[PDB]
Amino acid sequence: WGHGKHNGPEHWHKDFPIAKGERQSPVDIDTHTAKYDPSLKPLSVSYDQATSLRILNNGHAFNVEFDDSQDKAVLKGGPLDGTYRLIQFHFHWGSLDGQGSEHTVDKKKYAAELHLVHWNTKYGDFGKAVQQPDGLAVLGIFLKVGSAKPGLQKVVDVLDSIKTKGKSADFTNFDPRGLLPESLDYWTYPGSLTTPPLLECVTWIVLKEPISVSSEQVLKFRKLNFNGEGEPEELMVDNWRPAQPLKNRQIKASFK
Ligand SMILES: [Zn+2]
Repeated sequence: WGHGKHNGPEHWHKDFPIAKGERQSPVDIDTHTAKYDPSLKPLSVSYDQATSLRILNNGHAFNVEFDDSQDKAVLKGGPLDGTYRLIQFHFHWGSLDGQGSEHTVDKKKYAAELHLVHWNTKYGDFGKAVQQPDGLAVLGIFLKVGSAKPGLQKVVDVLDSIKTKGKSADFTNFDPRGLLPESLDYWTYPGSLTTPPLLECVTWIVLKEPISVSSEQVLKFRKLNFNGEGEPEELMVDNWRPAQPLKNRQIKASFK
């Protein structure tokens, strides 16, 4: 599977039947229908001990991996029960600035969408957590083109060394706090991973406030390849999945 014309999101239902499940993601967020739920606690992000380790091109995106052998970079509160550890973050972007994000707000598409993935510690490891309705907590942040994001530059500068699928590079001492927006107001709903196996084990937390990156910054995301060092060059762009039916789910907002 992939995002191409012949193995794209439209073909996934064949290998992964859950593609047509009840709590698939992403979805379009209707700001006027989402309900304000006063009982939501504020989000608690603790990334001061976060230990980044590696960045790799897995042929679908590039992941920054963190040491999740301990409670050093966690997410808590909000609609979450328990502690979730940060294991990795990656992005989804388009071939053009008018698209790229997975989630949409009132049908508006952003240039890209950042995903910070955490798993519920009560389940021992990531592998067991993705098998639970409440095993993962993904923090979604939209990116719009404008002013450059200083804290993201360390990432774009190394993209040259993991151009092709399979490549990885040491990536230590990266502070994920630099990617967060000023505010933490969010929308939340139960969903799934946006790429196969597409398991419905995620509690989505989408931040209302997007962050700004420069045209030159997102531009370097597009110079990556889906192919391995051998195959013909296939630029890595539009690796996002289209909105899925909300079905019988409700989107909660932590603000009004
Ligand atoms: Zn993602």
